[PDB]
Amino acid sequence: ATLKDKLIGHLATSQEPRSYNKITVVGVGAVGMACAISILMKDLADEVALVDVMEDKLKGEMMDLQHGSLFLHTAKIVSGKDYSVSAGSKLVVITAGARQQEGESRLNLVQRNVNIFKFIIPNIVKHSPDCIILVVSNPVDVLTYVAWKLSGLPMHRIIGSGCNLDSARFRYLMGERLGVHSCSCHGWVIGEHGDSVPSVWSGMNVASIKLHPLDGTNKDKQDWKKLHKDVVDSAYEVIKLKGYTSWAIGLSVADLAETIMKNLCRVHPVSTMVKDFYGIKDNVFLSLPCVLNDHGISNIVKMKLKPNEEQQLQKSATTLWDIQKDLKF
Amino acid sequence: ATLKDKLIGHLATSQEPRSYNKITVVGVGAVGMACAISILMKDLADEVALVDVMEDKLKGEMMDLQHGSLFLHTAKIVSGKDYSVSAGSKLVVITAGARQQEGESRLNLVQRNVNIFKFIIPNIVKHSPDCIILVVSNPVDVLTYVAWKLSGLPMHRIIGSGCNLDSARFRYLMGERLGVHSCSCHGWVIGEHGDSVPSVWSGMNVASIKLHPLDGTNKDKQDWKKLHKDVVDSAYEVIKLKGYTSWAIGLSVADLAETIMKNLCRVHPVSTMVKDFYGIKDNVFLSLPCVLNDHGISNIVKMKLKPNEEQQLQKSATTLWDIQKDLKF
Amino acid sequence: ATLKDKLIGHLATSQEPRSYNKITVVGVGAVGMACAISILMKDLADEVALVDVMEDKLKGEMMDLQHGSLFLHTAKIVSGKDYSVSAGSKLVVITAGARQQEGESRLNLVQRNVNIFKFIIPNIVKHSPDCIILVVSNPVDVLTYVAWKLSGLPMHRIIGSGCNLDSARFRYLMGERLGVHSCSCHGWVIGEHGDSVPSVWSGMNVASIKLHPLDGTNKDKQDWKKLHKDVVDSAYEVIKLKGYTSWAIGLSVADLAETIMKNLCRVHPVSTMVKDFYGIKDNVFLSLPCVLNDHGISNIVKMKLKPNEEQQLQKSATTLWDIQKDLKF
Amino acid sequence: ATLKDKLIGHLATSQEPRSYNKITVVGVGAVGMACAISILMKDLADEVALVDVMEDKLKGEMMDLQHGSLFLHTAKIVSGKDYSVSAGSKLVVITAGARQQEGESRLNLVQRNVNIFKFIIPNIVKHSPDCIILVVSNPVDVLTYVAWKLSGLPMHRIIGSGCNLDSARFRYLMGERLGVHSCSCHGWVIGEHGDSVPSVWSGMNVASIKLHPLDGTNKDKQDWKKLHKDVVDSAYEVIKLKGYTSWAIGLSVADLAETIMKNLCRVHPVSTMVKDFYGIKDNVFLSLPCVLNDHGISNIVKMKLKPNEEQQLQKSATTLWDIQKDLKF
Repeated sequence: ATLKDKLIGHLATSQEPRSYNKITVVGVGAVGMACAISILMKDLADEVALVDVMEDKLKGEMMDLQHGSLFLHTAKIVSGKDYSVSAGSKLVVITAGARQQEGESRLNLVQRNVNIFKFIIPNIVKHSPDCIILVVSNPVDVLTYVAWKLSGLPMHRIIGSGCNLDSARFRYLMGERLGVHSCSCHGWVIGEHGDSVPSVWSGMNVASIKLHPLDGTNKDKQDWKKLHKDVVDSAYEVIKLKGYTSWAIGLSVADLAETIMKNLCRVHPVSTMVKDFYGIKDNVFLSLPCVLNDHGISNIVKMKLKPNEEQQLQKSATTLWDIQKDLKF
Repeated sequence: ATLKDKLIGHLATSQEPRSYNKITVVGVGAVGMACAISILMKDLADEVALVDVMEDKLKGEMMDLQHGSLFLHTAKIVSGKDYSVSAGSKLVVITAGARQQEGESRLNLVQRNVNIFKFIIPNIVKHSPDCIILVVSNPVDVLTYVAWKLSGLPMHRIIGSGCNLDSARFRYLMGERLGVHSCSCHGWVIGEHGDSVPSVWSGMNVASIKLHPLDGTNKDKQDWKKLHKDVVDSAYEVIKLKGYTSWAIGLSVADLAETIMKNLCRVHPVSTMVKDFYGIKDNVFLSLPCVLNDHGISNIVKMKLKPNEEQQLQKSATTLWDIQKDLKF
Repeated sequence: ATLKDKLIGHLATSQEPRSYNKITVVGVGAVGMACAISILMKDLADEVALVDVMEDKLKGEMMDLQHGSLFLHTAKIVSGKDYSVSAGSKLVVITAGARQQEGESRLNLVQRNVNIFKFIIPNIVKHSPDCIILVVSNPVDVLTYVAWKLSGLPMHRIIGSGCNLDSARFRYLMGERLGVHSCSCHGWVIGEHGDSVPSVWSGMNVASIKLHPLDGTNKDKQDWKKLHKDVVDSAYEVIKLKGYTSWAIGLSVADLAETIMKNLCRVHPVSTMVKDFYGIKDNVFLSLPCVLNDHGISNIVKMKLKPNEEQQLQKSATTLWDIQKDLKF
Repeated sequence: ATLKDKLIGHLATSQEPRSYNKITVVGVGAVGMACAISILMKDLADEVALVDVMEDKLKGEMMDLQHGSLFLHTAKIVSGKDYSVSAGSKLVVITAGARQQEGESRLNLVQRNVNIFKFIIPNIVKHSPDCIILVVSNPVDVLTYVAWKLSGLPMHRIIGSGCNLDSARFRYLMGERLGVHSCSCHGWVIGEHGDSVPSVWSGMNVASIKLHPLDGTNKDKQDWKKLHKDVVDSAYEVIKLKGYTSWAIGLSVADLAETIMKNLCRVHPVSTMVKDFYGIKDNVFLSLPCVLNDHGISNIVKMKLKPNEEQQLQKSATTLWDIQKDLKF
């Protein structure tokens, strides 16, 4: 004598409710909502759980998203302040962090994040024993290490956003300059995400044709080098203009989630453990071209760098290991 | 002796550059960026031009989006303060408006928008003679009329967001209550978008089964009516929580753009000219189920409303026509 | 000293290879290859295994498909004569059957299929303990029962193609006649798939508007009834013309696989156990609007049929139960 | 007093029906139906017209496809024996040809096709003044030239399937051998489609890493060369097995149609006019990496081939120009 009872019947047999391609997003900031609507519009997960400390914002973010249910293909969207809401995720994207202050040292900024992360990550793993973690949070190479360390996960289930977006930018900028789509242009920015990102000049090509062999070359002087500077700059440009970044980043991450979720074995410049790779001896994460599948990092693509390059590589590893003087102040 | 010249050759024959499924978005606010990334993730247009008065924000919004080029299928993204940037669009989405103030009258709020719109819309049509306009801006029924009036477009090329999102919400809320996806549940909120939205109780169904016939009925008393109140409420809920709305709205609009762009002849509850429909005698826009194709509104779905219902319909038309005392103060 | 060894390195940690959204197709005929390329183009499974007895055809079908790898998003395609190739599937689509001969009785045609199925289905379940089965094979209602019976699966994990495609056809034909897309038109053909399919005249509508109330009505005389006859006819038309059916069927099935795989709770007219539903007392499968999720049939949509209708319903159940005099000749 | 009249009303203003992203397929064989369902499942056109001489087969092919309307996003599917049905297409895919007989000379096989094509292509262009033509028909390089010649189209609006699928195969086979997805592996088969296809050993790479530099090299002896032989062989393998090819080819072509239709400027190894490119002096079509947009071939990617390679290139051009002794017998 309920509408529901009058209109929906039952087979004699049934099985407890279920989610198998669950994904969780931590942080409902600009990066987090951006990451979350790109996964949803991509139909990568049969469940998306949203987790932040900001009650109100979380709930409202959650609702905005549910109201659009009709337009999507993800059955269940949820949000929680509590981590148990994330219980049973395939993949976790972390986008929560502090942003670096007036007179803040990279050491002190990294410490602040360690103390937030101590509360996030341990709870993630306990609710999600079989998850893979994807760290977007900047500084990414150090926050990746931290996440690694705080969780207790096999190193292959710990991935850093790293240098994917930067490469996506480089490829864009080649493309504009060359007149071909960004996806026909191929170049790789690897190493330590940011100012200290190495641009593999010698891997740049179109159709299989090496720019380097054609332009007479190029690395040292006659405007092309520029292409790397506003890859890193044009990024501050954005902020100076809009007051934050979200869109390209979110998309970048759905790109990663599709590979992983669809078990593709697609090659991405992501932040990995590069220990005893290119003469690096300690526990440092930086970008290298990795194959990804559903269990995280399946393999590494061994570039053949110049010394010039691997030298630079090593200077990041040192500089990062140095910071790794963490656990308090 | 240019890399570009060394690497890209030419056929003897070629034809001036081209965009045919161009879409333009006005306003790079929360609604506008939301509308813009849903169209892009949907691959509805071979060009997206972004237009706002806020230089900085526009440029940076534009860039964020371009950097993600690799991840999309839209060849050209652009932004301009100038309207000529929008030159040649199939569809224009307007999301620019004033938000209603302390002690603001719906009359005075509508006037403020008339004076902004005087600068937007006339320029749109001159640059885009064959466009269709889609108004998202609230109050939508009145802003639709204004856009109609300011442009000089056939009435069928002027559409209002109207009551689509509200219906999408109603359908969601049925769904949660019934245990079926929002897309198997069917109900329609029509009329004047907002508090004065009519819920067609008698069209509600699942598989073809009318709830009304089953629940003994329902319209007047025993909790179901609720379903309409937090459809309109849960909307303020969102704002009170997040401080704005974007996500469900953007998705809502891509839903509309796909129909139009793909010439589908899909039925949507959108804001149209309802003049001499349901005994309405003047130049008022409200929601009715419309068929859409690439030329805007192809037809109207003639509901069979009760008087109770059409009465309510008429009270909006009156109330709106009343406001239509526009052009200044 | 292998290219592979020179170019691909390893993290110290890794985990055995994996497929989680595996789907298997039995039969590489017109229906089977059609079903198989629609799932692939839909990105519903991270593995598709193809199974037939015809070695050659299987292998070549398999290869055609792999060669297109670059164009898809399914990581692993395989084929086997052996059933162990299907080991670990979420969903199994069966499209293998005999086609009915000169002077063949529905009884004798159903028997022939029982003897083929004895070899297929038992092996499916042993390799795939947690699969759901989807029977496309005609006669579908009886072959569904057989599959049910031969496997030992909970009744909810046994689905019949049933009346989905027929409904899809009815909706098409309404649409052409009405001028609206087939997805805005809503009508339901249920019951026993084929000549004996009941068209729920009274659920037909557009936007929520019941044709029945508008056309003065219609069920008995003034050309509309036709709409049901060439729904069933236009189907023989096809064969008489092309020599088989594949395209609409395959698409129909991907529609079903998406619901199930994405856990949607979407309502489909599929062949289910209708025992003690509409006064049916025995173990007969026919179509009813079902909600589907990842565990097969989650619920039934209780239509409110007329006697005229449920009578017809009962005449199928009888006629089918009669055939169910199976196990040999 | 028509249901249609009782239920669908009108705005006072409207505009004649319309298709803007129209695509036409010639030939409803295995290649043609394969090409046609991949475009449809891809949502590349708001209209698909199907053209063959075989009445029955055409009609039935057409119907199969329409019945699935509900499952797609293309508004209008049509078929005609007459070419006016194709009136107004953006793109035309030709898949009609003769298949080469017992004791048939490539000269005589090419002549047979010239006489079929005389009836197809001239009519295409008259109904579709602004179309681009895409030839799938084998021998592709010669049939492309013929289509070029019979139509009177700018050379950039005449494209040959060429060497795309072959490259897609090579990439697959690298991938299986390397353990990375076919889309992270990059190699190019260019030149004259088939046995005489040149494999650019020196452009092969993963992430930007040249296999050639790593394997010590490879071109001449130690099993890798194989990779090219069963690229061309494994193709006969398929036929010997299945009795034809369709699937990988169709997908291949949707890949091309997406680029063109979405104006991407994506680089494809397609059959173009290579006249005075690599010391070729006459009117011969072969594969080169081309940028494509909506007007056909926008540019050519100038590889830097070895003589060994360009020599081979020239031997095709000669051999093809030789055949070009066409117009009768």
